[PDB]
Amino acid sequence: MNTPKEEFQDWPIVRIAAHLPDLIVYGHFSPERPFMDYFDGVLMFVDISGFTAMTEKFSSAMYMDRGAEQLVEILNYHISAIVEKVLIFGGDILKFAGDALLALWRVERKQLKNIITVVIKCSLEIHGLFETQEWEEGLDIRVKIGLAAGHISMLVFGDETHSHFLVIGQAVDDVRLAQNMAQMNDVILSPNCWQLCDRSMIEIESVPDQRAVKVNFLKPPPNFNFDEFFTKCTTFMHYYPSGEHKNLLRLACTLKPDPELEMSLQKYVMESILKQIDNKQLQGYLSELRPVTIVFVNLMFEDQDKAEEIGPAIQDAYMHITSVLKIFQGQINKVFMFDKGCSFLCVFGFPGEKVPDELTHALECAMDIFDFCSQVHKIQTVSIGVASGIVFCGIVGHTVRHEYTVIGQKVNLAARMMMYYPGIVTCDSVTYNGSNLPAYFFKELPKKVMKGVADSGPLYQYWGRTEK
Ligand SMILES: COc1cccc(C(=O)c2nonc2N)c1
Repeated sequence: MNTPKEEFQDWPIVRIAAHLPDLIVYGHFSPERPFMDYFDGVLMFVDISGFTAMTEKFSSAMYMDRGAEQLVEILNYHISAIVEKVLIFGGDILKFAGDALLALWRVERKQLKNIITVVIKCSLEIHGLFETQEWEEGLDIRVKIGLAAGHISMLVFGDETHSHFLVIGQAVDDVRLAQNMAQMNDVILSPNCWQLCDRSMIEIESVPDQRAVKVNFLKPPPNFNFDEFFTKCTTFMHYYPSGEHKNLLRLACTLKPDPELEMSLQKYVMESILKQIDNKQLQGYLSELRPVTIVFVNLMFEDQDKAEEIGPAIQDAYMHITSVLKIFQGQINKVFMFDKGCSFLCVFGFPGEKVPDELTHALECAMDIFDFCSQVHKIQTVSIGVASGIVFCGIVGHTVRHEYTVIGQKVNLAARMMMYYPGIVTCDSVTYNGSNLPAYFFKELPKKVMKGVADSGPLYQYWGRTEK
């Protein structure tokens, strides 16, 4: 008999798995919401703000009507190469945002030392991709890498139809802190990472007024062979593609249909993405430069360093946020958590869900969320930034590992507003002027110099309907 080869690998469940890390795809969790788990690992945070700051050049008349299509293509060309490096070095890409990606090497405590060496090597090869790279006089095509290691907590929250996850705790805080100390082409180790690493492998230098360190060189011992060392390390990597599947970037490419598993995985993915995965919408429909309103919610916790406390609080906030967003087809695009603020990137006017009075509604929703979350047990401070304008939307990453992402000056502004004006609902000039609302509903704010924002315009507090 004949033996036709090639297993079919293009099932809906595989296409869904592209939008999720192995932490979720291979997770098998209890139904309780919230769900918490605890483990150890090495984290890599790759600052990609250098080439995602491109959103400005692609809004120009020079791109004719194809700014969004050109932007997604060039971003994915560069980001795909970073993803391949992380995946071949055995990492799990957790999440993408406009300005970063976060990757995880989950391992037993005894193996943290050797895995740090692997992740340092990966980081240096990432930098190597961008050595002679630019556009239109501008080698702003470089990255900044922060590494951390130690205890990691995972939180899964949601309802019967939607799920979200976060990694939290000190190593998570550390990796953000490490990456914001980095200059272009740097690899910064968190203080705990430096304490746990194989110091014989690396030459470091001090970071002024910091216990975190900069990797100058990976200079291994005389008898060292990285390839043999990496093969030993794969003993500890549960899902490293191997044997018959050594040619694949992810074991998740081999997932077979399983309705119970697919029911669980689909809850993490937006319905319009599922429509495209089901071949019920054109594959290019979601790449667009689209007017939206960003509602960026930040929740700060009473006891920030307690996972068992913050998980229920985030679940409670989430149940309210989701009910409020449903009323106006608002969507949670991302949830992120670092300086023990949990932040929800909410979007009004995504593709196929654009309501007319987007501005008035975004403000009313912001105030509703603000009032409710302010009364949630263990939530110390709620802060909400509201900004409106043209943003890039699209699926960003590699064919085998990608996520729908929103990128733009208005996303960065709403993020900055919630941090620089804590404890209140703020909005930009577009929102204020557009809203069908009387001027005494607002308070014109002092101008603050905010990181990455230049010419923010006048900013306002949404005070609400009454003096109170
Ligand atoms: C702000 O840019 C990012 C990019 C990738 C991940 C995060 C995150 O904060 C987390 N992702 O999962 N848990 C988190 N915490 C943030």
